[PDB]
Amino acid sequence: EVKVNGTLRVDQPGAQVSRQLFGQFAEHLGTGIYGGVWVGEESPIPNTHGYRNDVVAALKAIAVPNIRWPGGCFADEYHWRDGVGTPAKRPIRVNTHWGGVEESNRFGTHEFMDFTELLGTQAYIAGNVGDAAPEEIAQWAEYMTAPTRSSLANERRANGRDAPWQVPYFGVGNELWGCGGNMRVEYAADVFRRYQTFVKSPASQKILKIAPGPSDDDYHWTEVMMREASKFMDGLSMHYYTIPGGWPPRASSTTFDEAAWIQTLSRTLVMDELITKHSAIMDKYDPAKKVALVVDEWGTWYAPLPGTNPGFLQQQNSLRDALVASLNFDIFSQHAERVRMANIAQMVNVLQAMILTDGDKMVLTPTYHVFALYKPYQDATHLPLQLQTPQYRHGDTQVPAVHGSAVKAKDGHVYIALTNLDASASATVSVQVEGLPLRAVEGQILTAPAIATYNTYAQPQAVAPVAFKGARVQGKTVNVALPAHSIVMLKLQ
Amino acid sequence: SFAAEVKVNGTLRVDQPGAQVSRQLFGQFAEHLGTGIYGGVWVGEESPIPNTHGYRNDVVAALKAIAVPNIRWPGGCFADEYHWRDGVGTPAKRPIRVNTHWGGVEESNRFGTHEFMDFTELLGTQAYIAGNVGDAAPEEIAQWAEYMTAPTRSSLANERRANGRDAPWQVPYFGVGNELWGCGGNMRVEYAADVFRRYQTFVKSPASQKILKIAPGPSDDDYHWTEVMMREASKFMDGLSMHYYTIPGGWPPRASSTTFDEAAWIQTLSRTLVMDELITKHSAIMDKYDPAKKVALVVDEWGTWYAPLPGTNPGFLQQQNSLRDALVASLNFDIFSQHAERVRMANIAQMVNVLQAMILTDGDKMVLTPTYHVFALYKPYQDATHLPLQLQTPQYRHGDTQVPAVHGSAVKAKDGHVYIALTNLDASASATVSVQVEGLPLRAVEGQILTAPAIATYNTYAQPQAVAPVAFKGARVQGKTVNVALPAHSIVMLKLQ
Amino acid sequence: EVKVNGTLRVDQPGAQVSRQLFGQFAEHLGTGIYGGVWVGEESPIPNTHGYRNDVVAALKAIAVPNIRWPGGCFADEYHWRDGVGTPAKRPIRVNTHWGGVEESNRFGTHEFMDFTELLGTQAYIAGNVGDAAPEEIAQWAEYMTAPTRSSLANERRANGRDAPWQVPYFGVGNELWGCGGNMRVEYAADVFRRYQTFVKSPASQKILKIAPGPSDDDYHWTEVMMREASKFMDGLSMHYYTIPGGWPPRASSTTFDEAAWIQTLSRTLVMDELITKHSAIMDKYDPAKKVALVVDEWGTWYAPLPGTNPGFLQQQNSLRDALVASLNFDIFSQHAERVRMANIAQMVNVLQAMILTDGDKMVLTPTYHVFALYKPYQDATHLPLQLQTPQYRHGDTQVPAVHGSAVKAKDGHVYIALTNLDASASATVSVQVEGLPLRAVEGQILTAPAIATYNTYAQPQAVAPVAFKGARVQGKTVNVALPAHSIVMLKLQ
Repeated sequence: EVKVNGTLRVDQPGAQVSRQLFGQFAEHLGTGIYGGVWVGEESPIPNTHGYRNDVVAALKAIAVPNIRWPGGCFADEYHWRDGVGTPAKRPIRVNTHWGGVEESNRFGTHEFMDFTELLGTQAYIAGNVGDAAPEEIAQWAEYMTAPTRSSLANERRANGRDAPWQVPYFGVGNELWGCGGNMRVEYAADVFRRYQTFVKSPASQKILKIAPGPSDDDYHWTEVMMREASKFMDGLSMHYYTIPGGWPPRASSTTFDEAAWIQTLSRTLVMDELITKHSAIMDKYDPAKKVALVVDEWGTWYAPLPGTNPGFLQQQNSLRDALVASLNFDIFSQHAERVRMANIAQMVNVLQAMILTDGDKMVLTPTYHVFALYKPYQDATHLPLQLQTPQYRHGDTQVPAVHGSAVKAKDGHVYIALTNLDASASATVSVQVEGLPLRAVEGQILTAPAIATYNTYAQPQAVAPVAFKGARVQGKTVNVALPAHSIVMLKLQ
Repeated sequence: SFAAEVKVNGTLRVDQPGAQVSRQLFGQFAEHLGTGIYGGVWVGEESPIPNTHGYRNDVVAALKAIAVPNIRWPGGCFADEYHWRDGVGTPAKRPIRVNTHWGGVEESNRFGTHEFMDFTELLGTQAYIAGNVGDAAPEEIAQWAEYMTAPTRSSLANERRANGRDAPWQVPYFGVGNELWGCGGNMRVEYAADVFRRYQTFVKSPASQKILKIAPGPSDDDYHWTEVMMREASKFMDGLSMHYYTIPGGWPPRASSTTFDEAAWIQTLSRTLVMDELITKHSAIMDKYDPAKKVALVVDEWGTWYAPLPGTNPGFLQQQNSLRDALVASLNFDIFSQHAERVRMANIAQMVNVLQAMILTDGDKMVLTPTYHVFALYKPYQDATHLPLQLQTPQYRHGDTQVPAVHGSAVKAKDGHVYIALTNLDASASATVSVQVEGLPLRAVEGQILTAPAIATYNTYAQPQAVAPVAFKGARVQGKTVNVALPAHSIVMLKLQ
Repeated sequence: EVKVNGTLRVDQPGAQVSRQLFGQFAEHLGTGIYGGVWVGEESPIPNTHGYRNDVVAALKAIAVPNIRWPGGCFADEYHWRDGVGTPAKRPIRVNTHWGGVEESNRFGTHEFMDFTELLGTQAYIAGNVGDAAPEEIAQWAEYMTAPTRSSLANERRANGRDAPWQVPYFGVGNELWGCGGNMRVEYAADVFRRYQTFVKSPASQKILKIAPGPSDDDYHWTEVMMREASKFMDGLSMHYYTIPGGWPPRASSTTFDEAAWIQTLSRTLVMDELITKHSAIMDKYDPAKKVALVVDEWGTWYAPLPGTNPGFLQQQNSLRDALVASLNFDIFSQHAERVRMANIAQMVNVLQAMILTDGDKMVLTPTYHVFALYKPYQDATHLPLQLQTPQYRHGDTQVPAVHGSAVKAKDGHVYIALTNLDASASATVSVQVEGLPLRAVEGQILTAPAIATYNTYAQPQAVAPVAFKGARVQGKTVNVALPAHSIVMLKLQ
């Protein structure tokens, strides 16, 4: 009864779908670092040099491409020197944005950078422009990357790291329109131009610089930043949260009806319009697309769970959140020439997390499983997938009934992702494949019995992928019986 | 010499109570300047000048007696170059700095954060802290606020504790830059608004107290400054500062504080009255962006500025304080109280030994100025209720200058009594003032008068009460009328039963 | 065949030709400081307290009027505190612009300032605006100049200097349009206004403040800086390099034909148009001419010599460079009412140097000899000299065949400088002198047998001044037989 037709053009390959679209984001916020990543060398939670083993293994298994640290709003007040040297001598600071709680600085530059090397991931460092003078980020970059025998390099060596680390991405201010200094873009562009000057790449590696970009539909911000500074940036950040009910976040993460379901998906899909319009502005100043659009905060933002400190942003992660992730990956992959990095907010225990921990307990969220399903998209080639779908309507809201994307992976196999956004109606999908003879199709499905299903320590697999039985090939057509509220990932052979 | 007596008629509407006249209109201002801090307030624990923890006792008692509501510190121009860490920790380890604006003399930093904040607690007054925006990065004021107010066991809070203060202090007002159009960085307002927006971001209130933020506002009639600061930043400020000095003869200040004729008298009063026009016009601009009046207009520098006294360091701004200065203060209090919905803070420049001071000291000697006595007379205005007082007054004219012959204001005080202030601006003519009182049955009136035999009279160590308030016998009640025989060059404060 | 007629008006004296037009510029760059000036107390190169003796003597002999230090691009990242205190405790920094090499900071504030006193020259200090807060330059000025017992003054005393030094000129940012923070002028004007506020003169001496001005023909920069900030500056800097072939610098400093000769002189003469047009803008906002135009970078910029580190800007210095210097001195002296300071880039071993060193070897360049010839111009009086000259043409380029200038010196004598720009043709110059009875004339000539002649350690006097015998007086006329490619300086009795 819901019928979806489409075309896959394997013969019209497009741009690389960057692995950096699967970036993570670990702010010093709530238990995102302390408990979520760092437990300390003396913890009875099994750990490697203080990093909990369960989280390390889980993040390695989805091949995290980069982690942005330490913020976020925290980064615009962070002083990197507070986080180096003997732990006993590091100052206790106040985390002003996120509960006004004490920050021990036990997890600092060496602990984060060595964590990235343990995962085999890239570091995306967020520098302080709002409350520091430019010399702070200049010295931080030298400390981390200098191969010479300068005082800062020698101080890194004294602190136990002989060789430079790689710092491939460096954010030059975070949310400058808000928590980073309430700046008009005219002022922020001047500040960016100045502060970026003093972050210099040594001969031995290139540090790419990400300029502070718009929130939501702030097109004026993009216009000015690009007009004034496009020659001085390697990327421009944009931020868009999916916030059912609007700001401030009051929607339940655990308990919701179909109206809240469709509203959430409707809001998340706005990402496509935002990327389109911000990209078009970037094209006016940067037609060769040298500057990446960097979506370095996205995801859902709900009411805090009952009983939790609201400054710690703890929320559950349901099937709804899985669909949010699949729809955003689809959208990013459709804009792959310009959108070359993204970072979901946030990695562990905060906002739309991969993982929830509580002492030695750990659970993988439905969102984690979507990152796992879409692993073949990492550094794949975009393929055009054009779907002819009816709308799913509930009350005064409508969204596409089915959404999807496709790639040719580095192993040479074609993958098709499909999502059925309808809370109760299945769909029959028929995709005509051009440019590749088919014999077979294998797949996995992520769904659950109810839209509001989430994983817990006691029921860790309520939402988890299983083998999918509803895909078949006939002639040049892939036919899919796609259940309500589900995501499938199909591999053609 | 002689001038004929004048008639003034007026109406007092006790039945039309208006806005609260904030006690913060009586704010003081103690910059690190000349002997305003060193000698004027701080003598050190080992001084032979009688002192409590290094604060001279005589000044403490005098300031307590006028119920100082807040003190702004440490500037002024000094604040835009001050580094708060220079003023904390063991005194011998604090650096000696240079007071660049005010004589280029050494600043010992012996009077720093702890000494000022503990002084405010000794007086029972509020701290109005002036933060450095001009020559510091924003992290300095951010850390300063944490040091002073954090209740947690952060390193900065523990440093405050190490330096002898366990509990946080209260920091109810925080200035985010001082005179940014001038000594704070010669900024165009368009740039200052961006800088203010940025620096204010990082001054955060802990959960335990609210720190109000005062934005750097206009000098004199710089309406463009108010327009841009309000247009660009009104949502980020609790107050906007304005500055207006009374400078007879204009800048640079060359008029004598001790010796003057009637032309200089009326010129000074004419110039001081311009405050009303400035407040009116700056308020109207603020109304366009902030019609609910959430942002206070903060007059945080006002008062007279004269030539320095002969033989003094001109960078120390030492001037005498005469009957003329008393009238300047009474006229300004009248004006502020007429604008009480918007003007909710003011700070006279400056508290001890500097500009229009409350107190002058010289070693163990201390004298209370005529201006001090006006703060004392107007104490009942603190947190009082404004009452409309309309006066129909002739002009006082001398040469090509004219001012109202009589000026005044009224309140209903928290003690429940109605008070009426009247000032006769005429250097030689007495006035008969007849006030029709509505909404209050009249039984009795008493009062005090501040005057002197000559306009150019001031207080000295040798003649400490040449200008000082005494019982006033020239008010009478009849029916619904208060009749006042108001001498030339005088201020009266009347209390109705 | 080439005949030039002129008129000298000794009876119409003009403005003072400031000695500061002969300023030098010593950036921390290559071997300009380390090797070129500072060898260290432990060096076998003969030295006085670490300053090499040969360079000290040579610079004293041309009466250097001021030296600008320490940059240049280096100055916008320099932290003065790194260069004071016990040498063992000073941090090693990175010279990011000029090879990414280590900077020991052994040559710091005391070493530079005591060097200026040894030479009897003035210090022109270049302050950090780009990457520092304003408190740094404020404290630096106090450290150097405070006569009080402030902590900064006491620290100078502890470091071995009891009395203040004189700091007569202070640059408030360097190249803010580029290496100093990539600032548009509207932002730079706001930054200058703010930072200059906090550089204060003590009662005991006046510190003049130089505002960051235009590169080349950036008239918009001059317009905005003067419109917004002329009341806060004692001088406005301008920069103009003579770069044959254009940016990036690829022309040989050693080997060139007549086309490259005339192209270089044509490019250097553009200085006159730039000064004219920048001066006219300054006149609109500063009609009294209170603000000096300060040419604090000029000179030739060539390809780096073979085998050298390209970040050290090492080039040779030929007869062509001598004529560049004489033409620039002529031009500056014609604009002496407004142009009151200039600094050639750079003093030793860098760009159009006075001196080249290599270990204990030292050579004086052709450019040095032009500074020597023009010594009588120091604090002289400008005299109007009108020359009617044919053009020198080679291919599609033309320049005046002869160029010159004249002064009445403080020694009471009139001096006339003439340059023959032609690579091969001599000129006959006839100057009618008004307002001075003529008795005799003598002079010196700087030339060489070939245009591409330069000085080396093996041939240190290939280009050096000798007595000139080709001037004679007849009636009221000075007649000069002026050789091809030559500079003469004539002294009238």
